[PDB]
Amino acid sequence: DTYKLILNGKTLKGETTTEAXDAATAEKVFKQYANDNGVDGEWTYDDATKTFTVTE
Repeated sequence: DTYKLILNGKTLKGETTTEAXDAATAEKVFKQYANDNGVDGEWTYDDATKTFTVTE
């Protein structure tokens, strides 16, 4: 399935998507993406919309 990431850092805002097996693998990929763009963040997930949000 396609999972979505919502970036809601203090300055880093945006959305991006990735394909995954399960949600946990998508989370690991998204966390690396966020890290490479300056956000280490508080992570939440809405399974109904297959959407992760990372907040600072």
